[PDB]
Amino acid sequence: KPYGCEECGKSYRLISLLNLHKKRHSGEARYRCEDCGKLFTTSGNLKRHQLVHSG
Ligand SMILES: [Zn+2]
Ligand SMILES: [Zn+2]
Repeated sequence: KPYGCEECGKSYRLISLLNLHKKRHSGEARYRCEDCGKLFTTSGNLKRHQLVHSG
């Protein structure tokens, strides 16, 4: 199933593929939003984004 970037709209074959695509945009992919699966290199950037799901 085409796994595409919600952000830029490129579909990948694998999740890890798109995961590395998502990693590519931020350099590296550390944390993810435990809800929507957005990768943040900063847990605080993440946190603020986590708080929009529970804020
Ligand atoms: Zn992207
Ligand atoms: Zn999120």
